[PDB]
Amino acid sequence: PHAFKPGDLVFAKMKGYPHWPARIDDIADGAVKPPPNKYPIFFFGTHETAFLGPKDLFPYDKCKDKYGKPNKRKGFNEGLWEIQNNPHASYS
Repeated sequence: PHAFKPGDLVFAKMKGYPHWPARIDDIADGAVKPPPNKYPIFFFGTHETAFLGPKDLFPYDKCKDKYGKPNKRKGFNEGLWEIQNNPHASYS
C-alpha cells in the first residue's frame, strides 16, 4: 500500500460533519502550496475543497460499507452518486 495520490477516492472527515465522499485533487493544477502532509480534497455533492492530512482520509473501497450510506446533510446524497458513478469528472 502506497501514499495518497491525485484521483484516490476517499471518505474525508472534518469536525461537525459525517465522513464525506471525496477525492484527492492535483495541486500541480491549482496555484496553491499545500501545508505540510496535507492534500487538496474535493468533496462530492457540495463541490467544496479543503486541505486534510491522512488521519482524516479513509480509502473508499475499504470504508464504503460503513460510510457509504445516505445522510440528510446538504449535498451528501448527491456526493454519494458522484463518487460511485463519475468520480473523476469535472465538477468545476
